[PDB]
Amino acid sequence: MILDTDYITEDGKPVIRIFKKENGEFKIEYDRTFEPYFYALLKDDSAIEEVKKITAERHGTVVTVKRVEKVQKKFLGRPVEVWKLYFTHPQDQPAIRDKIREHPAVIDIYEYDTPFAKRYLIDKGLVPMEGDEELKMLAFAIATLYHEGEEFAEGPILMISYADEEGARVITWKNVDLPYVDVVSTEREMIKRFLRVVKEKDPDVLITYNGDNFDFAYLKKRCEKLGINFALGRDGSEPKIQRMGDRFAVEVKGRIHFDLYPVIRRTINLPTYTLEAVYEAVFGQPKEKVYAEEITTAWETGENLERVARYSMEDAKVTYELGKEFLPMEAQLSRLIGQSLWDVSRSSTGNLVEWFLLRKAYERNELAPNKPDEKELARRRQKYEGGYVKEPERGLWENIVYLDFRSLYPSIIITHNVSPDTLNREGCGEYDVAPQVGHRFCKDLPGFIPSLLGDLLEERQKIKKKMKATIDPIERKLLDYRQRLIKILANSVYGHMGFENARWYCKECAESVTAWGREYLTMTIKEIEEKYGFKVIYSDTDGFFATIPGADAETVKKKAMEFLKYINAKLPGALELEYEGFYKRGFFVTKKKYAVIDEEGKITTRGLEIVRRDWSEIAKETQARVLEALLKDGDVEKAVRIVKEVTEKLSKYEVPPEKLVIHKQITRDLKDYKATGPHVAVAKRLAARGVKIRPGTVISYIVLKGSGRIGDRAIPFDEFDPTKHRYDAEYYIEKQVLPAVERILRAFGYRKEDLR
DNA sequence: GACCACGGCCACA
DNA sequence: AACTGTGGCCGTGGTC
Ligand SMILES: [Mg+2]
Ligand SMILES: [Mg+2]
Repeated sequence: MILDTDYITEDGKPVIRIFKKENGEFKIEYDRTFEPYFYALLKDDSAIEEVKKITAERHGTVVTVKRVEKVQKKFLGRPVEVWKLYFTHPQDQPAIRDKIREHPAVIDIYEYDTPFAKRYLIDKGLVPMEGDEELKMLAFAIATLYHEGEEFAEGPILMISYADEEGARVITWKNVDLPYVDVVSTEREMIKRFLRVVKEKDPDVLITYNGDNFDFAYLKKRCEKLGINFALGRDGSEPKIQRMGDRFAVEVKGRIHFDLYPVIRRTINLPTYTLEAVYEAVFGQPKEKVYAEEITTAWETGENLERVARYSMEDAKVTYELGKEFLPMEAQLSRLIGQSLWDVSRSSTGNLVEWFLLRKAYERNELAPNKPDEKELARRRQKYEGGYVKEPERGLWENIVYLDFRSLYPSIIITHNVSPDTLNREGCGEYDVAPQVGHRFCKDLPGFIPSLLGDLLEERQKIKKKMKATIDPIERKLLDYRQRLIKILANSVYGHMGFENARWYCKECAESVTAWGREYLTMTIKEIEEKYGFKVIYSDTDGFFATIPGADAETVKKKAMEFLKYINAKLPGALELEYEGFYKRGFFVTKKKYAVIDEEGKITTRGLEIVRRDWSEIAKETQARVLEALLKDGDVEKAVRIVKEVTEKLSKYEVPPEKLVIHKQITRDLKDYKATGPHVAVAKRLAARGVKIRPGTVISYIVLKGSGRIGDRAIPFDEFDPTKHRYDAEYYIEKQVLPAVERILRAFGYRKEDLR
């Protein structure tokens, strides 16, 4: 199994290293034959002898063009005559590439910014994280003595905790009577203990939580102070820091540094993303938090150090459990993209797509288009139309069905050969025209993108058959992971075509897919209403809720499957409407805001305040109890009782302040904000106090009793004292609880005045 | 000063 | 999952 690849420099020549895991042993493969290269397009092939001799400087060393080679490749379906430029070292490219482009005899250069180690995986056709081998893992966390106002890593690291299959342990340099604590003389010997432990276990994966921005940075500062060779790498190297935009990421050569924070933040939606909140949301168990003000006091006074050691032990223990949950999914995603788990776990969906396309474009001799320049990106700022959004028939409905399409946009791309290499191609025989936009796509040859989506969805169906026959839950869970990720990948390729900074950007291909989706959707809602007498209540892009007015439950499920047979014979090719599920009742408030309940009792809410993080828990809890009384029993009397009970408890200040916290995220620097809302007002006051507010910080404020602007009365929930503070019960009643529940109860004539 | 567009956030698919 | 795109909603300051 391939873990990752990089390259070292031996006598000036590049040597690819392939970190592998075979037969339960860590191996390293060396390759001294791979040569860096990028392509160039010239006005006249005679200029190759002039373009052979451009030189540039690098580290005071003149860079040369090693050799040239003529090749025929496919640039958007069309064969082109492109020249291949070879170089001695990868870093020779960024020094000479701009001078080659500025040569008058050239038109453009292609595939010049591709990293060497990633280029090796693509050209050699190697796929990481492939195989049956099991990886040995180890999570770790640290604890530091924190004082305000001091520099970063000014205080020493007090405890280092690690956890794996054998359990969790804590290394510390003060005596603590606990069975999992290993005591040490000093901090330096505490650190040196951790290196020896990591070296002995020899883990393939090191699991952290926000270790890209803190743990490795803190250990790096201390190791330089105490003169420690932090040789965590399998080759004796030290942790390497890479820049990830406004942040950093840490590498450990030979191993995989799996930071859970970027993986968890994108795979889950929570109000706060503290390690305690993530653990309780995933495993349903409370994890106790001990703040740095408690760590420092307990350490400097030497009192109650077991309570802090238990927090350190649990940190690494829950980090290991979260690691075993999110890594198999991300490992299969790495096998699909064809890149290392380190890069995949920290990359945007767009970059993952361009990695998949670049690997696929290499297998088909397809020259990759370059990233758009500044001026081209300006011409790509035109907005196109999305999917059909029907204004829902407001109110409560009974006995309904939802019928969706099986992968709407990938099916449209496959069926109609939607691709930038097929758009308006002169001289074909079979054309397909898109509605409204009128774009034509040749079909004599399968397009580049429809071939990939066709190959992907074919594999996905093959995986599902292999999945249901698999007996061991392990591969069944992994096959389920792969067949899942394939669906998201195929749908993500469509969005790539509409992205301004995409290599395979095609606005015409994008809007044509949405135009076809609107046609096929509006036709089925028209067929199901005129032929079978259904009533489409709500529709969004690729599905709709419908029923026959005043019909019986089995009669709905009967004629619904009749309509499915009729519409699937009329749908062309890969397009397919399917039966998703039946639900007894369902309330529809507005666009992208509804809630249904099946015959089993499970309620699925969409878009309502229940699923939003910027709403108080008291308002989300009340709206849920109201929906449970209606969707399950239809007892509107129980719902109006619930609301009046909550408001009275709020009016008497008897509701816990924890349920009244509002969580809003900061997205930019506080100077960029042109409108200062409540969560920005409290953040600016905080920054004046000294605390750093970073883009992405989650603010948790509470509104206090008073008058005027809300921002002038909102304090962070850190500073709320029940003996000293009283929240604005008037605000939470009339601006949170009542507005949220009244949108539903207004369907029964109940006004907010009747809800108090 | 009631009325309103509007940043700003997050959600649906 | 969500770069593509479509919407609901609120606290806030601008308006005449
Ligand atoms: Mg290129
Ligand atoms: Mg890398």
